[PDB]
Amino acid sequence: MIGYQIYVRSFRDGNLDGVGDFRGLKNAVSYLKELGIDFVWLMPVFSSISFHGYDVVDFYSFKAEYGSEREFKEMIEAFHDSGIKVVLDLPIHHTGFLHTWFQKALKGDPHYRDYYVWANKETDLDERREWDGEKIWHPLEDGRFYRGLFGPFSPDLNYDNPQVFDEMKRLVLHLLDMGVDGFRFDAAKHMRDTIEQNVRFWKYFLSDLKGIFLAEIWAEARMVDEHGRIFGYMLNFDTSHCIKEAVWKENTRVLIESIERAVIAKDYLPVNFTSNHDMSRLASFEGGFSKEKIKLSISILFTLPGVPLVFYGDELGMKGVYQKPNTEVVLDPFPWNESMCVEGQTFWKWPAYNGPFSGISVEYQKRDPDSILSHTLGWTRFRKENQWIDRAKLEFLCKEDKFLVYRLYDDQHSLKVFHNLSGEEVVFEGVKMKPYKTEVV
Amino acid sequence: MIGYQIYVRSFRDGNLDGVGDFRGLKNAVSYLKELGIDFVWLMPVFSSISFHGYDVVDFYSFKAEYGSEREFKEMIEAFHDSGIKVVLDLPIHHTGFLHTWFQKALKGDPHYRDYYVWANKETDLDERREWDGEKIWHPLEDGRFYRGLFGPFSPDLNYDNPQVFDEMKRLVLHLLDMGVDGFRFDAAKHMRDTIEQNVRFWKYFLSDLKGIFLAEIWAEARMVDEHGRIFGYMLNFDTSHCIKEAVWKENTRVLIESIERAVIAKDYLPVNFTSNHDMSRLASFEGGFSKEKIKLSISILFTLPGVPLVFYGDELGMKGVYQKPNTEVVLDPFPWNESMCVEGQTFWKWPAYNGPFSGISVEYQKRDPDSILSHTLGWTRFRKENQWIDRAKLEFLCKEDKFLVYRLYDDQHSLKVFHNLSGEEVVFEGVKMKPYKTEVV
Ligand SMILES: [Ca+2]
Ligand SMILES: [Ca+2]
Repeated sequence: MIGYQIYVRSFRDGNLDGVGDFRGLKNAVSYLKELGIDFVWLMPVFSSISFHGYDVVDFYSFKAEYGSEREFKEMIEAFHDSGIKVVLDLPIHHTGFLHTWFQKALKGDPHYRDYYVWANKETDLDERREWDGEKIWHPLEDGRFYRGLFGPFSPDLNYDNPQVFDEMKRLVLHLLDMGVDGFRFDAAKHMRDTIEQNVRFWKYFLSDLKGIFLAEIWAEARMVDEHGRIFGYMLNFDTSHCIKEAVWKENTRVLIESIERAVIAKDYLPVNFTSNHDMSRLASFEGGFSKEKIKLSISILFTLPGVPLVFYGDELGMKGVYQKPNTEVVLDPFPWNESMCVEGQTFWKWPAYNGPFSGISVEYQKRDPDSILSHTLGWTRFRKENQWIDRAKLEFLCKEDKFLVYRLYDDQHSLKVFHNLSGEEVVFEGVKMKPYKTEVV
Repeated sequence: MIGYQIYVRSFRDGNLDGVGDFRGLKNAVSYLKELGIDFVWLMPVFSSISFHGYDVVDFYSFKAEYGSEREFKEMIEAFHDSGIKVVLDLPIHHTGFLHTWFQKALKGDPHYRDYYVWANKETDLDERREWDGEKIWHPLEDGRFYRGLFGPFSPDLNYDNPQVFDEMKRLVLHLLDMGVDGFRFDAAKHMRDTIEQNVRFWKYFLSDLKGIFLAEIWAEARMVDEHGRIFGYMLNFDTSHCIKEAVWKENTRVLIESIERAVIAKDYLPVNFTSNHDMSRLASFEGGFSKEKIKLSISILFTLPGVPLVFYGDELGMKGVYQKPNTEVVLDPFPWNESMCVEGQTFWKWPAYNGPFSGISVEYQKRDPDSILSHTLGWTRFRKENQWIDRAKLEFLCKEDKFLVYRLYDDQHSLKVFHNLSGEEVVFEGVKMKPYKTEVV
């Protein structure tokens, strides 16, 4: 299984407005199929007034700029025709400020009032998030306070209430019923107030369902495992980050620890990624880094157990240094040709880091065998031809500062992988480990 | 008659996706009527892949993100129901690279090759455009060169060809058939190679049609009046700049000579505007300026003969320093409320110069009789009650370096206007105008 995360507005336009949509996506299947993609993770495709859409105003309708429900269902059908699955990003931890549910709660509707979380006489009005450390309780003029982790505009949904659970499970069956193959549950860790209640919530929620369920759950261990049994796929921020740091620090230490910590003997498939929308792009890691280092990052990613995932554009080495609040700097328009002018090209804004004639268009890289695209296509074809690696066991054979060597195997296979994070050959078991290269035997 | 220019994507969202569309536009009729607007000028609503849409790929189809023809017509009808006219930006001067006609030309299609302008053995390949002073001739791999006033991707159509004339003459009818009240032709001065020919063109093209035809013809008040008798409206780029220049220096020299040059004694209506998509916002004029000066410019705009036009958001003091190639910097989302979170609100990217809670939203300024909006509303109410002014005569009653006094009048109406451009109080006939203030009598 190989995954590909897409920001729909910046990928492929299918109606000629320069704005990515459902029809364009439909037409990029040849490309996805060539890059060896099994499934696609689609960032929020529902009604939301933000360019990213993580604050949904109605899960029962899609972002008009992307197309109609009828156009959406036709796209699902075309992907399945070519053997690709569609996984939607489902932000049900909270809603948007403008969702009809929250609006009725504000106007006092008792039914909906309990759909959200309000401050009690014994509520710590000063409680803050982990990261941001910014507040989580928000005031209304009439003296009330509602809880909103991700901000005062993204009010928290109350899962202690059976009504809400029901409302949302009805939505998942509906989309499943529609052909959707699975979901990326955004903020899966904060569904309940305590972690023990959280594991049970997900147990009941996903209980009778089948599909690809992805989640971000940071408890670093033992809970990640508790959750992982239930989801089956867990976003690996640990190793995803570590692969890049080691390559950058040219030192196996972190990568080795991370593998033994987050990759080995799991009762679920960990999902390792080049990068995502909440951070800088693989090519812009630590002040960005060289073509040969980007490449090596991908080599390691595709020679490790679990499911490899590429953020759209990373296969081209697209640039992007994460920044707030204008987080669209990492969501630049995906370039099909150098002039960035061809049927299907998107240009909804001027690019932040990847402008035209930069030698990074798909068209352009397809031709230079030395390109990151040409390289990625190599490892992705390899991986496609070796599905067993997803759940293969890892055996270390060489843990040196400058280089690493391990063995993948299961009952009917075994492959030896060689990673050289430094610049100058070195021989292992008769094999020549070139500078900044990966070798399999 | 008051005009208003809108960048649809940034004005109002009527389908809850945060993108301006034809439906939102229909829902903004209450505001426009309340702001005193007569006709709206809509930036390009045709298919094109650019966020601005000046390089069209099909004039017979609308920008998908804006909506369907079903919804475009619903908007035309609604505006008309409130007595507001709809004028559409019509870039028929050229087409985009991706337009069907050009693709066929590129293939040497007999018929379509002559739809465009191809270089000669007797053509100056290094020829340049006045303004920025750049090449109008663009190369092709196979030795060919086509002419493109606005670049390699905005190929020039050839109006020497009767077919191109007919082709476009029909589009015009097609649009007028839909209830469209007029067009704004860009680069209207470059329709034919010689200005004696251009005039001939427009005379014939517009000859048998009726409607509001806006144009920019920089023959610097010379040939300018010949085209003015034909369109009936002339974008007075001249005085529009001099108002701002003057306010900025607090010296009435440029405004008086400008008024004498463009507004006085013309056989057509000069349209005086706050700004447009091609320059910095009024409020960001030359380092930009204070609430006081922004208010004066407006005051001066609404007290001159001709037709006053506001670029969407200028009635609020929206900031925007023009620059390339990301010309979207002056197209910031129109702020309906401080949080920029209210149904109808657009938020397709993070504001470049007008982020949330900056005290310039319609909602915030509406309850403040000292705001720019309240000021503008006052001038639109006045201008609404004094039609006669558009075609009125103005004679100077006083000219000083720091202030200015003139009289607007016609056979049955007379009004004295006193403007003060300096930071200190000034007097004229037992009447002192406080700094930056205006008073009519
Ligand atoms: Ca589109
Ligand atoms: Ca919209």
